[PDB]
Amino acid sequence: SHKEFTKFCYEVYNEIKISDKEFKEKRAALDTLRLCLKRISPDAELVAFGSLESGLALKNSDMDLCVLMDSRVQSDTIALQFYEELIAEGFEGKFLQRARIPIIKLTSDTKNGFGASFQCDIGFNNRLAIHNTLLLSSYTKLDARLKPMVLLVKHWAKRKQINSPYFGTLSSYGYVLMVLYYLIHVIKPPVFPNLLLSPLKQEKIVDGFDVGFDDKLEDIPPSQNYSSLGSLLHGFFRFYAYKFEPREKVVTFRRPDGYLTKQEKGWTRYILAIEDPFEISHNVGRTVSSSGLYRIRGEFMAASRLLNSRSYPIPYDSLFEEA
Ligand SMILES: Nc1nc2c(ncn2[C@@H]2O[C@H](COP(=O)(O)OP(=O)(O)OP(=O)(O)O)[C@@H](O)[C@H]2O)c(=O)[nH]1
Ligand SMILES: [Mg+2]
Repeated sequence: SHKEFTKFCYEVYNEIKISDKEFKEKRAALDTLRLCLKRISPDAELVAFGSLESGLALKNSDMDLCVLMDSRVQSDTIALQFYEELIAEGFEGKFLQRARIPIIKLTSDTKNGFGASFQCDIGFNNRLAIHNTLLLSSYTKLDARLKPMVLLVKHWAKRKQINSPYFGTLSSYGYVLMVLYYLIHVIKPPVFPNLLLSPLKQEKIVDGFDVGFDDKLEDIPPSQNYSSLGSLLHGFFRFYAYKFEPREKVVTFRRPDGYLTKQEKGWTRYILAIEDPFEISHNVGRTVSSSGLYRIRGEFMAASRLLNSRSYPIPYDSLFEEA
């Protein structure tokens, strides 16, 4: 069945998704930050990537921006100028540089009225993140069930304290890939095809990596999987609870059958292995510790048990209760 659970899922979905109102304030915030960039560099562009761009944002969403420019112009100099304009415009934040990568972290806004806790990260020529976001955007457009599924999983993972990359668990991006991987390579019939392995896929190389995938989305047949949202979620919790073998396997988008061992990859951290679809050298689950993985797995199991439970009524609410 899953009829009541599905109904419940859409109810929570409508409560947790970014309201149209907040979306518009974030968009106005973007226009403001672009005006400040025009004052410093007329030829640079400021693009949004990540969850706001792909439509996978919860309420109180952070903003992820990227500055594009001529590669022959050094990003640290324009970054510092952009930072000084932002301070002068009444934004508060930090300017930092890990290795050769400059980053601005905006933490507040004191004048333009976008919040006392306005959070916004700004990178420089982070072209790979843009492409990651193009991929997720295209899937989101491809099946309407992806968006609610992702948000519910994100919301679940926050409530269970298993969404902390700094404390031994997994990033939200990591959970998006686990979902997508399930929808492409596990569920039968598949919900989505692998756009990177499409025969129609055209190679496009950016910063050393191949970011090509099939984006002629209107030519793709709709899914032959008719599962309800509730059923997809249960399938997803079931798979990572009982079927997926984190000790030996890699979540991957580069194999026709989704099979990849850690040994082929040389991934002896790699407690949990998720191969970024484009940046294949990057293990998205590298933040996941031993105890972190134990808790992630246990929560997957507990979510399965709950949806499989025989005691009626099933306390669906306890899926989003704090651990
Ligand atoms: N977190 C994360 N993001 C990456 C990574 N590599 C590229 N990115 C890009 O950076 C974006 C950061 O998005 P997140 O902050 O993880 O997603 P989010 O919805 O804002 O996270 P929450 O607000 O906690 O729900 C992703 O959407 C990717 O496009 C990575 O290794 N980890
Ligand atoms: Mg983010």
